[PDB]
Amino acid sequence: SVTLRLMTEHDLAMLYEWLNRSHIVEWWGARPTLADVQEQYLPSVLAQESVTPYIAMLNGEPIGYAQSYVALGSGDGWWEEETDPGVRGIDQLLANASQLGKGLGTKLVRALVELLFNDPEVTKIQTDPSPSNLRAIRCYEKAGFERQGTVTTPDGPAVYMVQTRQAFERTRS
Ligand SMILES: CC(C)(COP(=O)(O)OP(=O)(O)OC[C@H]1O[C@@H](n2cnc3c(N)ncnc32)[C@H](O)[C@@H]1OP(=O)(O)O)[C@@H](O)C(=O)NCCC(=O)NCCS
Repeated sequence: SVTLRLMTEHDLAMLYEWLNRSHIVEWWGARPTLADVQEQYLPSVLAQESVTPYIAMLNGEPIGYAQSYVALGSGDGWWEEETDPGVRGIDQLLANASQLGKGLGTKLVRALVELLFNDPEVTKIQTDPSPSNLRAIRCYEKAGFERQGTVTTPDGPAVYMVQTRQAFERTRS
């Protein structure tokens, strides 16, 4: 089973290594220096953009990184049409290339979705994989997200996917 813990400052050097692995570099929104990671992913810095970092754990070992964010609190250009403060967005990665395509990502996303719905004010979860990122799209579908359509983001077009609280209630059983 995959669990999630808050990321700390002590995880930054580890995250730096992960973010420079080829399987991560090709998708993650490119090759950050250690200083880049320390300056941008420090939990208190991410907090300023309403972003919460997590480390995914499996059998006592860190296996991935995830982020949740309040869409309404995102930076300029991001989710500019949003009006609901209950909307959360997610992003995630698996650290080890050998562990890709084995269902661990789906387990990670499911764990993150459950955590977020334990915030009573949360109404809906969104994700924004790029159209080219078909593996991520299928992962989110397996985790209970539904493709809505194409949206323009500051990083380019994305396949906008959502999972509502009601949908989670009906499938969690
Ligand atoms: C996205 C990510 C977290 C998904 O985790 P994962 O464990 O690899 O995904 P899962 O094994 O749970 O599911 C992958 C699904 O995608 C499918 N798939 C893989 N490549 C595909 C492709 N090119 N086209 C269509 N489907 C594809 C697999 O068949 C599998 O579905 P299945 O169970 O029906 O066979 C992981 O691949 C990852 O960290 N990728 C690199 C970073 C990244 O892309 N981050 C997300 C950015 S939005």
